[PDB]
Amino acid sequence: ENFVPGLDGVVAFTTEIAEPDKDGGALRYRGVDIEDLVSQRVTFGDVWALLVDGNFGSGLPPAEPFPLPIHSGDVRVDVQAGLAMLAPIWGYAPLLDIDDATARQQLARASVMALSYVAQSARGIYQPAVPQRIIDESSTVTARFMTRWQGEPDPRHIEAIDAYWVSAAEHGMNASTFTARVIASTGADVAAALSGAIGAMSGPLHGGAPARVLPMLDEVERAGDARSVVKGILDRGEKLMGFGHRVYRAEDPRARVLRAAAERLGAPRYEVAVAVEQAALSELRERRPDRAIETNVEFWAAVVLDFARVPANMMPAMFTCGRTAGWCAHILEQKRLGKLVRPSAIYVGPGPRSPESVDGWERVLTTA
Amino acid sequence: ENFVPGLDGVVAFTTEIAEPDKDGGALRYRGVDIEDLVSQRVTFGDVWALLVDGNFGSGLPPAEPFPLPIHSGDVRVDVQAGLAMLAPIWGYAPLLDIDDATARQQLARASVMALSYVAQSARGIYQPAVPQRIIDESSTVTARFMTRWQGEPDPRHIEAIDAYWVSAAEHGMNASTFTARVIASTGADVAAALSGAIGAMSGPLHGGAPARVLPMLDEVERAGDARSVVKGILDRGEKLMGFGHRVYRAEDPRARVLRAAAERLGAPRYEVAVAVEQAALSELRERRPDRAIETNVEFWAAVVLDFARVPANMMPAMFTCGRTAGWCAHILEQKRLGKLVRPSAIYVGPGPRSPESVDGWERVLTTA
Repeated sequence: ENFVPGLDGVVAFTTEIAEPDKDGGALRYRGVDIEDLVSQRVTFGDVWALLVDGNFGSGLPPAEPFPLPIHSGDVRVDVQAGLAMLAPIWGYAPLLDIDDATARQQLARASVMALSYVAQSARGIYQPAVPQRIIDESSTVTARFMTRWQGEPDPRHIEAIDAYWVSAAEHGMNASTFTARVIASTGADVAAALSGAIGAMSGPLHGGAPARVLPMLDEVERAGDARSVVKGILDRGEKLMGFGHRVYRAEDPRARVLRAAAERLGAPRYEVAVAVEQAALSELRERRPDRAIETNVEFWAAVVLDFARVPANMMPAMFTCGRTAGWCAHILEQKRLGKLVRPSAIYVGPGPRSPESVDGWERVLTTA
Repeated sequence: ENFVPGLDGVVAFTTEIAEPDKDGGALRYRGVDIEDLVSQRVTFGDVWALLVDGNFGSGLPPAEPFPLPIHSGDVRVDVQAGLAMLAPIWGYAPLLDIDDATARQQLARASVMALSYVAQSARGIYQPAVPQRIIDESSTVTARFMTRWQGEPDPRHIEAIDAYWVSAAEHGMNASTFTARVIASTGADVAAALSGAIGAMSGPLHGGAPARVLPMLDEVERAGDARSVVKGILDRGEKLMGFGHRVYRAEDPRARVLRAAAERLGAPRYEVAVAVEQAALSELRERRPDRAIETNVEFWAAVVLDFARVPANMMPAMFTCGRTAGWCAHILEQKRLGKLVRPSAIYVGPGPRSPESVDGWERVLTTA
């Protein structure tokens, strides 16, 4: 009794990093609203520094040249493995043996190299790399990532990614952030903790499937037939991509800034995407008025990411790129805390028995 | 108030896998004492199957040929990265999309390939690989590991590893086991969860340093001068390697079976190691009789591992090899549970402010 498996609602830490007000419909990084950051066009490197350091003192340095050595065919796997291999070649010591400033420099160096590995993996092995002198023509971390990936970077496409990365940078104690904090609490080096957090984010229960709303949006060709299409999908017993039970008590403020960014940047799908949003919401609240139904953040993430020419198989990696900022801030906070996380379990399995009583002992005898 | 950071003493799961009785000085895998397993010479592959399945039905299959592709200079890094890259090439789906029997087959295939990667990495790149036809002359997982690593396998050295691996296979909800369960609870593939657990085990707070007791044991050349040496180390203000506050209410039963195994196998250091054990214990209980002082399991682990010709830099990887059995059983149990672990945090950071109030806004202005 008094037991719900899964630590649901158990307080494990106190953080000073970010506060997601579920009741007030707000998300603030160190007290600053994400809407202020996105509208005022603050780039990812500065939001990374604000979350990790607590102010706008010193941003994010550019990535050094380092051709990706892993080509597994899965962008996630490439960066999970390539990050772990940074510790030997760069001489990363365990967190126990370094001071706070050294951990911050190591976290910044590994974060920006993750973005470089993602861009190289997405560009693919069947293409020559983009020369370093062209990459160096840009001055922001986000612009260099786009140049390294696509060659010529469309400036309006870069602003879409900076909007998306800033709104996905940090969102509390998600499972992949919890994993990074657990690995860091054992004293391991920063690369081992980042690498494990990527493994957690790879799980399909980490969020939504932005790529799945694009085929629906492709069926609707004008704002007028948005109601008719939503009629058909709901009548065929299928599900509506991008809508469900509310996560925030009203709406996710992250869906707000992504939609506003799509309008401000003049994304072609905006007109049709707004029409599908109101069509889907009017229907779902009509067929089942008992549930609080809202637009999920995955819906407007698909519009912003697709407008920036990000393919479907690459959309999960673009979320991981942004979340490195939250991961690094929690790793640095876990280091200063200095307390190993170590929960408990309760045994309910079989009582004491002899090996001969177990089924299969005969095989152990015949073989051994 | 009512808050101790780190989930200390919080119950997160109920397991049927193993019960470490801290008060009774016992460790049982599915109800079977580890002393019965070690003395009756039950090999690692069968203990792996007992922990994962719950009986001696079907053991562990041999590893397929697969030259290690990672050569980072750190055995841990090689296996952490090489495990994650198994998912694309072998077509591992997420845990959500497969049934229980398929996850068990995937876990067995990845476990035995971890052991093969450890053996290849330890043997090193400056040596030609051991032919597959020689490896196939052995019939157990533990013997093949030793053949792949050292060429000729000493049978008494193989029994030392089977004794050590069985006693290190599983020990409750350690941080690296907790990490594997958290990654698995997101629905990720089994290779991603094993890879992250290795990152947690790499942290120096995961256990002891077996390699550190060997230099002390090398100073003592006969049983007689063990008291004199322990006198010197304690008088120079240094620490005694392998002894400290008790973990089990009496002694770790794992230290029991390791010491008994060292005696039964006739390890040359046994005579001197027993003499140092009683010398160190008699002193520590004499200088501070207020503390319950016991022999740590790292002490007899060093004797067993060194007797099997395992170098110091390789001793951490030999612990990870054994713990794969506990990792796989908890991953399979977490899958059947079907509940994402997702704890909570409490914000205590700065309240709502405007971006211009933050220190460093001026830099953001001059640059942007």
